[PDB]
Amino acid sequence: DVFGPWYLGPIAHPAIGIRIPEIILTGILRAYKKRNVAGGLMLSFGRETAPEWVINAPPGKYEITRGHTGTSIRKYMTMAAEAAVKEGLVVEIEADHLTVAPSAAEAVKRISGVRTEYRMSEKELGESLNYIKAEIDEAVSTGYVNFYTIDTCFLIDYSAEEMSPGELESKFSTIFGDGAGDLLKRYVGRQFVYIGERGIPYCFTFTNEEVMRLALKYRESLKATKTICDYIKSKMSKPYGIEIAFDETPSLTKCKDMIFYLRELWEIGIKPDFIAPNIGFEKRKDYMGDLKVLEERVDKLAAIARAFGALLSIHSGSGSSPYSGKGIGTYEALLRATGGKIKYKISGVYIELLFELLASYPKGSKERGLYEQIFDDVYQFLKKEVEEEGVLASPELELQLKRYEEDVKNGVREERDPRADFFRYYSFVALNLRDSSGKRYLREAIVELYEEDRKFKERYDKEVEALTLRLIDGLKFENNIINALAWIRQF
Repeated sequence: DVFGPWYLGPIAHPAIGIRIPEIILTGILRAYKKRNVAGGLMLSFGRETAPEWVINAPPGKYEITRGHTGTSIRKYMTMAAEAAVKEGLVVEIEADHLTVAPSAAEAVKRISGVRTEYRMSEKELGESLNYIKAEIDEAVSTGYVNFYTIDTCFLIDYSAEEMSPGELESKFSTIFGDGAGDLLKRYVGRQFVYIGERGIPYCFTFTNEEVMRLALKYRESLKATKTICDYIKSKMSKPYGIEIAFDETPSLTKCKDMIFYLRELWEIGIKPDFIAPNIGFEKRKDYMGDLKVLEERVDKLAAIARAFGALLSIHSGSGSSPYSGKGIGTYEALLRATGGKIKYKISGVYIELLFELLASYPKGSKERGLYEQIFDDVYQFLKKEVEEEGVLASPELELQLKRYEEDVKNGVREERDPRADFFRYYSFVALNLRDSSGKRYLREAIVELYEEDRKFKERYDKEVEALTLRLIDGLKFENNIINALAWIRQF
């Protein structure tokens, strides 16, 4: 009998963030069990979660954004694994977004519409890598981690695209030396053909200049990915897979970039199970583009990933609301483009669901009181961050704050509207705000509400399950366990 944490391989499945595992696991696992789904359970290593020593640190040691959920790597992995064992379910315990970054605040700005063009020093790279190793050590020590997503997008060198031919050629020769001709031969003068679900074969060719630019653009990303992957390999006594996070970039992923990235990974001995392109999905929003162009682009990118034994992994999966999925027609286009062979990720939407549920209670009730406390404390914390130029401060946040103030002043929006932009984007700090004795008072009060109030527990579990079911049914993950079992059987 196969149950508990298993590495599932390159097979279609949902993978779901569990920011407060105490209150979210029941409804997710109900849905997984009901639709005979093998699903992932995760938190992002650069933002949502952190090692115990970060989580348990005194107030102010670490930026609010680092492990902002209050949930350690040991905690989510252990609770998820042991919950799955108890339900007799197969799950994948995933370490999402192992992120090279100078800070969690920067990694957050990156997905909240905030331009920073920060550039990392060599010391920062070193400490970022050592933080990632420490995160990995904690995951490994649980005995339950099956899968890792690597995010080195911060290291992409966009200057390579603009270098003059003279500079390009000179830099290329210098760094690649006697390997230069070999690297060019992998690509130049070859017709690459990838056939997508539609049956359309797509042709790609490469010039020398293109390969030179791609090579310089991605060299540091590739090296760090190698270093991270080697360390994971040194520590893991069970099988695992790798996902490449390629999605937190300023523009859409280009087909040639992905062909090149996957192939260069393969040359150094790395075969990801999944790759996560930027296809124009944005956090906290339904898909805002042409569905036909979306389908065309995903059909191409999936064809390419397929030839490297990988599936697409779709990040920023949640939409404008807990009930909106990712927009009408969006799932269908993805399904046609991938034939259902797809990984799909959601996480923050469950807390947005929580807060809006609390907000829908009447003033006078303790649930609504809790909501109002959350919203007020978040608002005042962010105000203070802008005034004191704290780590989350930016003109974008300042504007959103003003816009909520004037919206209320002009009776366009109601006070404490959970749909206010600043709140949708930054409500997450609620779970890491601390009281005078160093406790995450808001995260604790949420958990107490859930654990001691049966009516609230029941209603949240029902909403959590329902949300998970909308995803599962929308993306046809029902019975996906079959292919997972077919992967596991080969070992």
